[PDB]
Amino acid sequence: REVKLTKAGYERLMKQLEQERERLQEATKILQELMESSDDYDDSGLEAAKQEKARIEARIDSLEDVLSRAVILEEGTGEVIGLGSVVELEDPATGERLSVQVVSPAEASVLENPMKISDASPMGKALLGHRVGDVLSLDTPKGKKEFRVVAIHG
Repeated sequence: REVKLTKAGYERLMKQLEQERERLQEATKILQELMESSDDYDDSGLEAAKQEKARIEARIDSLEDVLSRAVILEEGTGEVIGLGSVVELEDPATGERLSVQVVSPAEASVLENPMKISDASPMGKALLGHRVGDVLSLDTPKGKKEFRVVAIHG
C-alpha cells in the first residue's frame, strides 16, 4: 500500500537509518578482519558475523524501502488517540505489525484481540494522543522499539 508519515516522523525514522548504517559498517569492518584473521576456522565468527551483517542489512534496506512510500503530513491533521481507539502498528525496521486498543484499566487484557491495553500503562500513556504516520518510541526491556502508527481505526 501507501505509507503515510509526519515531519518528526520522517526524520526520526531517518535518524535511525543513519543510525543503523553506522552499525552495519562497524559490523562489516569486523567481518573482513575475521575473513582476514583467516588461517583460522569459522562458525563462531563467520556465522554470528555474516548473520549479523544481514540482520542489519535486512533491517536497513527495510527502513529504506519504507521511506519512499513515505507521504509527509501537515501536523495536527488527523484522528487522534483516546479510549475508543484501536491502533494498528508496524515497526519500521522489521515491519512486524501489531495492533492494540486503549481501554479503561479494568477491561484491560492481553487475551482479547487487537490486544486490549491499559490507559494507565506505559504503552497506554505512551501511545496516547498521536496521529497516523507518527513514529513512537516505546520502551522495551532490551532497549526501545519504534512504531509507525498505521491507522487509528476506532
